[PDB]
Amino acid sequence: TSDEVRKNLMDMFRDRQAFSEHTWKMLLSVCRSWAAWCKLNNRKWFPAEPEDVRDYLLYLQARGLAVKTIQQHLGQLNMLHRRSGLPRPSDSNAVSLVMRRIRKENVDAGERAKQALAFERTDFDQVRSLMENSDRCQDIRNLAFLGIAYNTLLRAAEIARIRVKDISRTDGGRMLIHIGRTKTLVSTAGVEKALSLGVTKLVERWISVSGVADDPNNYLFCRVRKNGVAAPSATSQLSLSALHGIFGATHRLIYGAKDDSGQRYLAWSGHSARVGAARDMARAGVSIPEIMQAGGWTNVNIVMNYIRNLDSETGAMVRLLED
Amino acid sequence: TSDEVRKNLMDMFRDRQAFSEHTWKMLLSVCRSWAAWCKLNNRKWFPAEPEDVRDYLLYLQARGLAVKTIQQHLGQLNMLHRRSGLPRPSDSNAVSLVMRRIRKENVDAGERAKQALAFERTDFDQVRSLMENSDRCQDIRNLAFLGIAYNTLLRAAEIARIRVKDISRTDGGRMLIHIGRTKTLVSTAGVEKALSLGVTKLVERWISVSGVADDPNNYLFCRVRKNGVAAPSATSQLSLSALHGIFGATHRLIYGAKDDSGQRYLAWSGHSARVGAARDMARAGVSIPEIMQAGGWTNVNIVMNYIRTGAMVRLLED
Amino acid sequence: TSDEVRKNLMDMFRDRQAFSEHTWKMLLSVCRSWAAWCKLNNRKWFPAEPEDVRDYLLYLQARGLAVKTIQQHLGQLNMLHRRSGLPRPSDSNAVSLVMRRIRKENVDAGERAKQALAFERTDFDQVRSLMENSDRCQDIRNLAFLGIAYNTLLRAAEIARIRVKDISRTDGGRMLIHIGRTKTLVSTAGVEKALSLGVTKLVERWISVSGVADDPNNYLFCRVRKNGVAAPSATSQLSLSALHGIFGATHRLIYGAKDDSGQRYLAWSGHSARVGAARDMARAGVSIPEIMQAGGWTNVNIVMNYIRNLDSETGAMVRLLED
Amino acid sequence: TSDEVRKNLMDMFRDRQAFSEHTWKMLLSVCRSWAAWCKLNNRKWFPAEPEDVRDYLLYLQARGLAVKTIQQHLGQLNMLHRRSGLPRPSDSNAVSLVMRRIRKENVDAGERAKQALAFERTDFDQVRSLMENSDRCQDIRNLAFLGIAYNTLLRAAEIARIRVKDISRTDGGRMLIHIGRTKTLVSTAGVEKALSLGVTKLVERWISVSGVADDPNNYLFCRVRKNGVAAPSATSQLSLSALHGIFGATHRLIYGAKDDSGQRYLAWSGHSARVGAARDMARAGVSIPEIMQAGGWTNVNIVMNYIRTGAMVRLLED
DNA sequence: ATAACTCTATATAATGTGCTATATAGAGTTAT
DNA sequence: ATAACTCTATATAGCATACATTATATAGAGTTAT
DNA sequence: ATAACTCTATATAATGTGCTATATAGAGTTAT
DNA sequence: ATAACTCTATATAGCATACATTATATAGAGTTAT
Repeated sequence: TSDEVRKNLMDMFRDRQAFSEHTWKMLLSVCRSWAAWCKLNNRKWFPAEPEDVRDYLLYLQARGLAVKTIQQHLGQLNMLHRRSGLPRPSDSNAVSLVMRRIRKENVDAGERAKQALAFERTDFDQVRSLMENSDRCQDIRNLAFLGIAYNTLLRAAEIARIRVKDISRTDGGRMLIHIGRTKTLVSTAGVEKALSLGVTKLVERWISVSGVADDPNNYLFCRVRKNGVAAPSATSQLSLSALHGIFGATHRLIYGAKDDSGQRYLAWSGHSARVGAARDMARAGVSIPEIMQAGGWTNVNIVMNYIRNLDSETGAMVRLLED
Repeated sequence: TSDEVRKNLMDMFRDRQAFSEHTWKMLLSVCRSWAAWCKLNNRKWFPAEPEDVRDYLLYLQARGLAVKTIQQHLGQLNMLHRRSGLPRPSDSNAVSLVMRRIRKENVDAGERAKQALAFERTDFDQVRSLMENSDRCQDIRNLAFLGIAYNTLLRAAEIARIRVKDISRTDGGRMLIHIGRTKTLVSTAGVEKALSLGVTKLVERWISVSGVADDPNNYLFCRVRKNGVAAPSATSQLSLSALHGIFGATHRLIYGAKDDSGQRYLAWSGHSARVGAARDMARAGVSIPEIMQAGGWTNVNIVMNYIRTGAMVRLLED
Repeated sequence: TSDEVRKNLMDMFRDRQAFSEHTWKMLLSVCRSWAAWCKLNNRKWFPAEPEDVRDYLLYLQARGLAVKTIQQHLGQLNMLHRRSGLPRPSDSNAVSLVMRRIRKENVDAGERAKQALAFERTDFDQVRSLMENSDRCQDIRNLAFLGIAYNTLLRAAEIARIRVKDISRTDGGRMLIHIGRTKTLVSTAGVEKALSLGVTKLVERWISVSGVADDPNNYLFCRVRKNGVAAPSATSQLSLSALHGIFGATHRLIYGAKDDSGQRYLAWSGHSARVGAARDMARAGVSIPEIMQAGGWTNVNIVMNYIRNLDSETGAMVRLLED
Repeated sequence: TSDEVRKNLMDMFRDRQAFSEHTWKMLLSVCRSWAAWCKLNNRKWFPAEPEDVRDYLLYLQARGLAVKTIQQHLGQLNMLHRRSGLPRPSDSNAVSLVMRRIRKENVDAGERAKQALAFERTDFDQVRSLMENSDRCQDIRNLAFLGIAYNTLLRAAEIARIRVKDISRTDGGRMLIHIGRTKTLVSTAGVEKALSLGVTKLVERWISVSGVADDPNNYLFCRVRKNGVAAPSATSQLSLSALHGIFGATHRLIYGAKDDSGQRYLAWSGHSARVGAARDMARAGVSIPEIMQAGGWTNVNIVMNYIRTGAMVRLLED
């Protein structure tokens, strides 16, 4: 079915906007890896043979990769074949059995899904107690950022996407922000966010120095060069990669040099403040709805994963036992 | 074989009644639209060719239609085919992928599935405070309808199906409405919707002045002519466009005539009370399970967007 | 596949205790009906042809039978074929479509599932206010019955199955009864039931007159002949059919002669007292667990169908509206 | 072909690890029992003949085995076959129907699936009031185990899998136990079970006197010898028969030696605390949803029989 | 002449069984 | 030269559409008892 | 010699993805 | 003769196992550091 398959991949290329760029990136990434392994192991990479895919999955595990990562591989390989008319590796008894086995084997060696390191009020006040005083342009900007981040629980991409026009001024000069936190359709279109007398002051400065207010198609956050000189733009926002940096560079300021070699959530990442505001909100007995919403989350099983080591969430059994 | 297909479809038309009348209306509406696009481009309408279907869908999207209508067209084309015993247009990559792309391209340019303007307690109470005083038959009917809509959360289509024989009472004197079929259920079990003492009265007055109780099998709701005379029927229902107009009329009453925009949902509509009651209940702190039994829902997902605090500014301001 | 089918039905006959006698009865009943219709309509009854089964289902509906009844037919026909190696009528597009259609059509003409006519406290006191005084042996017995029935919510079959040994004597001479209300395995084995100072007195008499206490392998309830003379037995209980009669004969005493011609729950049936005690228990805000259990019910959707026209159960919306 | 079958099964043995070790133990235990019955009656053990399988099942039932064991045999025989790529013995009327008949015949003669004797709060409190005072290592271990069992509702198999590295604290100073795999779940997500301040102490004392914290990857629980010396290990777990004996020993302590009957559940067992805690929670009025999060259950059915009032005598006595 | 529909069309939003018992009218059975 | 990014590519955590109907939304054109 | 296991066996009870983003170390890019 | 059933057969309301594992229950036989 070479002509069938040819037609299929042309279909795939013609309507490639059917998937997100990130999806294609991961697809490409898995194929390069699978292909490179087939080459090294003398195997045909396309179509993929059950037995070869199985050996690979084990090679992935022996590489000490996580279950969820091995899934992404299988997943990408399955889609490739499903999208080129060939049988999916998953629908093979040897790949179904081995994934199952590897899954069980890994969870039984302590495979732990990780999450972001909480950036809670305790850290906000702390970093605040360390920078509200500096005249450093990148220090005032970075303070605003973690101010917005923490206050609003907005996704990093949403903080970047922001523009000066998107900012209002409420009760006692408080601030508000017309946003958009939904990959649309049956959801919301936007949401509007408000600040506190605290982070409203922090941002004020950013505005004051950045001088960004000058061209309102401008974005609130912009790069700040080594001379401590900002650089507005209405056509370019700060890279997610940078926002992640403000978080990491900040953990370092307080905790210093990368830690316990090995990686993954060693410092605060872009989701830390959301993971942080959540617990705090839960720690003041707020509401899961007030929260779930407060962060735009739609299907709770995640928020809960965040507030799980908290005493509020201990469980009916501990309640009973402490009569 | 073209022979089963002639049969499979003939077999479908034989028991058309297994499907909503509105399912047929859309199937034929779609086939019409499609066959017309095929006739224009010199293409075979059936069986559909994946590439033809894909050009059609892109044509729709170019016509500026909603992602939801475009999907409606595809789903009808998929039912025709599948129930024919053939393979679904969606069964091919050209179609599968193009759809995703149209959605993605549309919803990444804004587009959102809208929802009706909410009709909540405050709205009810205001309309009632004004209409309560009318001795007009239309007014008494409309008010009773608006109360049931909001009280029960029933869909218009379902309220129009209420026959007099369907009402009963709790011992407390509250009206009970038996509900057979619904968008989400068709059983001899059905539901029993309880009205408030206030809404029960509103209904009682409507029955009284209308005479719909003359025949138990008469529909609860009917037309009332310019001379104020009702027009009860056991065979014909008050029309779906009528039930819709009660909602826009009422809204016209309080806020006046609607925009020149030609947009949808500029006033209340058949779904307004369902959406609004849904959240009045959220606000009231009702339990999602309860909010669910209200709107007869069986999952917990529409409930969810119908109502998407200052919790953080409060935590920060100490 | 005549030899295959022959083998299949021999299988069916060999292990026929695989199903309850009632099941076989209904099977036999449906086949007789289906067969008689095929004869009258010149059709082969076995195997059943989609088109013929479909015509039948419609004939069933035009007979004005209920949806649930038509299901029982299809159901029995499906099992026959499934249990003789032939295709099930259900797996045919014409029988799937027509059942669906007939279902919808019937629910849209007012097809109402019925249930038992409640035998609530109000009726107990009433009938009690009318018989506690009679010296009639069948009147004292019948009073005990509705006493047990109502108090315990036991299934009719359970009341019949009772034996004198199965009765104890608690706080202030109250009575108790070791029962069994489960078609076993992962359930209970028995349950023990207690009476009130009321129905404990009522039953006492039964015991006194019936003279049943004389041979404890005896059953509490026994037949009472026209001379008003009881007849004990340790090997024969009162027929469910009789117990149903005590209920019906009783409604008549209060409401007289069968009613509104047409049938189904016109008087109290064997389930009336359970349907009755339930609402009463719910009307005193008892508990669904206290109840569901009180009647042995395991999966709530039914108890609720019983307490649905009650003001307690009105719904969050009426609560809100009455602020 | 006999050729796929040789492969399908070879393929299963290759990745035996996809299944619980206990799944293999039973598969082989069953095949043993079956093959032995086949050898005795001059029958082919594989592939199984429906009629042979049916005689086997009736043989088991004649041996007086439980409906549940008989089903275990059939289910193992069905897995062998199905995972072989062949048809299941259960796939034939002879087998399907005989099973139903054995159940029906058995459960209509009494037979009930038993459940462990309950170990509730009162039982915990009593055992603790007595054992609390022991300075003995065994006693300190057993008490800490019994507390976790009851607190967490975890299965023994799962508690035996707790490694020191797995414990953490709430800020309140309560022990948190991370739970990877369970009878009902195998994910890198797993659960975090919180102990009470009281049970945390009990655990702390056990860790302290045992030295299991010498190696984070050491299992929480281990053997303690006659001389009171523990025996921590990162490779070997305290045995399932040991965990079971803690329960019977404890019970022996309070009520003395068990009947001569040879029946099951005459004393507490690995499941006792799960059953009892389950109902302590019912009594306490806990919410089934909550009772569910307790015992990690995802449906709502076992919860239900673990605890099967005088409501009517109260309504009647006025 | 018109209020108040109804109809028709396209456009778009919203949502989720198989075995056993029970009810009941009828026919049959016994003892009074 | 580097601070301060922006990109790349991979590891992994975190969602969200697709199916198959069934209904609503609403303007326009026709209907009928006044 | 033995307490306190462990093992082995049969017997029996109990229960429930595919696409997109994010994290992060690295390599590349500009302006200071 | 009938009251008082018991059976039959059908209409219909009301449940509850089967799948495929994965675990527990527990006695007996062996193990090892004391």
